[PDB]
Amino acid sequence: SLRSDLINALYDENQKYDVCGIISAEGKIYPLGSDTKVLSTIFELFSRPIINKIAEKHGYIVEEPKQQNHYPDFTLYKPSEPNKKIAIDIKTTYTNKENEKIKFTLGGYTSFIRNNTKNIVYPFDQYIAHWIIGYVYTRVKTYNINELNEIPKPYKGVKVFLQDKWVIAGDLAGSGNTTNIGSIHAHYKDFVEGKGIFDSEDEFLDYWRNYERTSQLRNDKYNNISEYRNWIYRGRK
Amino acid sequence: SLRSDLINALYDEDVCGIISAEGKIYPLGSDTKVLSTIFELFSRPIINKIAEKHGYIVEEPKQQNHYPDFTLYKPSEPNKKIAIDIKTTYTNIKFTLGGYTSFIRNNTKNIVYPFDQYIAHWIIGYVYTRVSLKTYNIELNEIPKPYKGVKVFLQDKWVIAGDLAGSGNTTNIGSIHAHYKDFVEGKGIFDSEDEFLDYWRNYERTSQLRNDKYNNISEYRNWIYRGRK
DNA sequence: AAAGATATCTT
DNA sequence: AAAGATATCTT
Ligand SMILES: [Ca+2]
Ligand SMILES: [Ca+2]
Repeated sequence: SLRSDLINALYDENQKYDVCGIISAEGKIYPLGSDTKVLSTIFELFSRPIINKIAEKHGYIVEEPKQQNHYPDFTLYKPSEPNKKIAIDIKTTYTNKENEKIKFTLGGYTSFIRNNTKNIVYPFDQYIAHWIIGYVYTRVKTYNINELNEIPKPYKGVKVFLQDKWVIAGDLAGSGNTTNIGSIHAHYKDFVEGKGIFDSEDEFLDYWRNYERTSQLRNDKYNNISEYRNWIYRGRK
Repeated sequence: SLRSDLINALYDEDVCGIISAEGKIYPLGSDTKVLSTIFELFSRPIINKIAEKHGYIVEEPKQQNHYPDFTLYKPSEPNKKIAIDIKTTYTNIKFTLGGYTSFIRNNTKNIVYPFDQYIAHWIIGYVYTRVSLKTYNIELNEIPKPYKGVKVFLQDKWVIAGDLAGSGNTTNIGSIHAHYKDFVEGKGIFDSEDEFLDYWRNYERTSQLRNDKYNNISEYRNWIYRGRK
């Protein structure tokens, strides 16, 4: 499948290469800082050619957002079937020590999942899968080409997984003012395996479509999956 | 001085990719998210070089949502610290200049050292003009750059601050909306840093609230006449 | 505009 | 946890 091939190619590339700096055309190399804003940019850039290669191998077109502030990082589709599009989005978080619990912010809950054309490259309904490539890294002068192995890398270990967004979605927000879905707070294994909390993608969608932006508003409705299932039991009242 | 040396070093000092230790190069994306990361990484060695030359220790933040990107100080003068923060935008200008509800209202909020320890707050602002999914080999000249040209300036934060917010839910100060030249020259709107700070320390978050207080510099000045009521 | 998206972190 | 910072762009 595209999905096993992509997984395999990402896992592989991640093991065979370590990014250590940005290079100028004149050949000066600048090292990397160890902030997730640097590492998410790097990981996104490192992934693009792999997605592209595996996509070509299966006849999919890859499109990236033309405008900024649009989901997804990559839309793949076969020209023959334009309405069965796949959304791939890259997410990153850090760990201080391998094997700690991690969590991701999984995108806004008030944009495309509530309004089919808000902040998304194609209408939401044209997508049949939303995959998350998640990167987890353990956080840890200019140089010349002759020094590539000498530059200190700003991370100790990097792990990557591909999983469906609904599968790893949690029931608490990942951010307040920017209203993001929070993922499960779990070990890396759990993301790989897909040990989430929702039973279907329909349940995930109904929960985040009806989630209220503040706890004073949520106090009356639901604040987690068990209160949501009770709320549903009783007739959404 | 440190400031003229840094400005000279920045003007004096073109990135086309990230490189792996194995020598494969991955090209650069087009979003400002990519380029803000690149211009910060580009400036760190410059800043550190100049700083060293003038006897200043440079410190980056440990926590990821703290200001500033670089704190510079002589260990002999620790309440004469300098804040340098890198800001980026594109042209096919205005900058967002940081929150107005964190350290300017609360001395230790989201800042590496207490706000009172800093004697200057410089902005290095990069402006790039907007214009591959293959990897390259150490082919550098064949790699497409995602930008057509880049300009940089160093200026004091108060001189280029505007009077309209630069963002809504993340409550940022907006700069003057001006030509590159005006930022270089420092053709701002506030009379002093004292006025810049009092305007932003009392700026209300929404238009509702603002409509009974002030929305721009003329209205703030009239609010001062009124007795800050 | 002014308001709210894009992504992730900190307490 | 919930809420609000970090940076910048879009409508
Ligand atoms: Ca994305
Ligand atoms: Ca900064």
